Amino acid sequence: ATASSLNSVKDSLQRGQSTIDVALAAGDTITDLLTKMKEKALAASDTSLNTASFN
Amino acid sequence: ATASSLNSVKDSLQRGQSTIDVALAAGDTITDLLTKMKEKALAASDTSLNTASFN
Repeated sequence: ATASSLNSVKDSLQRGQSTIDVALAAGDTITDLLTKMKEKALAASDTSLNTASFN
Repeated sequence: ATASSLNSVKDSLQRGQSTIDVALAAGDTITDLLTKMKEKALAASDTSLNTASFN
């Protein structure tokens, strides 16, 4: 009964790994977007741009 | 007469053996359903399941 009981534990573990995989797949996009936002704020910090490039 | 009386005793013992056999034949099914019920309770305990899987 214990040996047959372990299959649900294995299923829950694979389900948790799949959920973490989806989380990392979203985190890749979130990280590249944060990097592009840092690049935009860094370029915008400069005072040599005119108003149009700032907007 | 005492020797002849024992045939009824053997009949009662065989009757009890048959009744216990029927009880064990039902207990096989009862234990199997109990094991599957334990597996369902294990799967239901997980917090990562959606409402339809729990239902």
